[PDB]
Amino acid sequence: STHFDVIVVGAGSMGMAAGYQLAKQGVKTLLVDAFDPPHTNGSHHGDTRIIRHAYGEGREYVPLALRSQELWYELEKETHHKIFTKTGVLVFGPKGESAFVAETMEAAKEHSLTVDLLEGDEINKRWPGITVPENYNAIFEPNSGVLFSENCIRAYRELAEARGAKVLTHTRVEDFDISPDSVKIETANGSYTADKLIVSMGAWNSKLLSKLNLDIPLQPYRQVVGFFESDESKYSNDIDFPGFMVEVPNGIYYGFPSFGGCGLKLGYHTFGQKIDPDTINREFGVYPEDESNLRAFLEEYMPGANGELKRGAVCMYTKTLDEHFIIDLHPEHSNVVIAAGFSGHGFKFSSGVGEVLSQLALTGKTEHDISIFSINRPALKESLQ
Ligand SMILES: *Cc1cc2c(cc1C)nc1c(=O)[nH]c(=O)nc-1n2C[C@H](O)[C@H](O)[C@H](O)COP(=O)(O)OP(=O)(O)OC[C@H]1O[C@@H](n2cnc3c(N)ncnc32)[C@H](O)[C@@H]1O
Ligand SMILES: O=C(O)c1ccco1
Ligand SMILES: O=C(O)c1ccco1
Ligand SMILES: [Cl-]
Repeated sequence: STHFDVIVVGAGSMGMAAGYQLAKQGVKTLLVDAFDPPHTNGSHHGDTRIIRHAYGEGREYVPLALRSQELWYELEKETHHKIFTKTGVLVFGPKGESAFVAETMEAAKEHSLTVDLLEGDEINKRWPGITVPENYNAIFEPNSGVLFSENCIRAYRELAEARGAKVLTHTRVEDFDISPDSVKIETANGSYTADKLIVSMGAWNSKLLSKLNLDIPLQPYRQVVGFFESDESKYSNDIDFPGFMVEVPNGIYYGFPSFGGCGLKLGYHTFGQKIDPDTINREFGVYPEDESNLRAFLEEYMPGANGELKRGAVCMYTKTLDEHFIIDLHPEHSNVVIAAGFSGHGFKFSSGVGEVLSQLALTGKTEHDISIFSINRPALKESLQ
């Protein structure tokens, strides 16, 4: 018997940030999650996430990255949980052979971002522990870094709840009923109604958006990361080893310096198993490539960070065909907002996306330029049932 102003379905990276933005404004909000965020069944665990500003996926993401960075610094001031460490982010690849490195460089120039350009042995000399061929070049962004993602979600949740937001946990939304003047969700624990709906179900958007009459190609991928015993005199955040995202002939890899001796963390970005979020095997090591694809990179490029595997994690990316996000109103329902398809690179923007989703839910518009995330764009291949 409790109506809400806004209901957020999926209180993860995007939904919890939206919940915080709504609650801060006195908007009566209900967030419903299938688990209890932060958790290890979605796309936000594994402890850390890179935030970059010079953006290799496209210079058009820069304003949102800069606003998100500002919001993360604000969050750091509002909570006792650790939010951000300014490790800097190193991007490298073979000279003239990486579109990712080239666009990162162009984005930095176009937006006057502070970066260092170096190549070959200059890279190996600046950061003991990295061994790249002499024909590699790099761009280092000193002022970007690493986010503690589970801490971010935990902090937004605590702040939102303190302002009155309600979070209904361990409750899966199974269906939606949308009318011109209201929205309704159905769950085994009861049905709830509101004036507006934000849908941010992560990998499950690939299975449940059909309940909103949407047909959009979305593919969930199983993406693992491993933490390795490393030479702390080289790979520790305390000696300024950077976060990194790099392109080599067989793909893109990313990693993090060892924090408090946890070991260097590495992931392989361009390969993952196609999976379903309800049947994915979340145990690290069940496929031999989980660990072998990581050591193939380490033994060649960061040889002193290739010791015993200390910890592994299994997480999911949800890709669109063009690998750009979907942030927009439902084409048939202005009272429904969709946040989907973050394609393995959305966490850094979650603070800014929370702001955008709040604006879309409350006003049907946003001050942010989100045209490239349109649900009606040709490359997405969206349609109705
Ligand atoms: C997995 C991964 C992702 C990743 C990364 C490394 C790995 C291994 N590294 C990144 C990085 O360094 N920098 C960055 O910017 N992004 C990086 N990513 C991607 C990023 O983590 C994802 O893009 C982001 O987390 C996506 O957020 P989203 O909010 O879409 O997904 P979520 O956090 O999983 O939250 C979804 C929530 O919805 C709930 N849910 C699902 N179904 C239901 C139903 N039916 N009812 C209610 N709730 C539902 C989930 O339980 C979850 O909490
Ligand atoms: O394989 C993919 O990456 C995919 C399929 C549909 C959307 O993305
Ligand atoms: O910055 C990103 O988007 C990232 C780093 C590692 C994986 O994704
Ligand atoms: Cl994703």
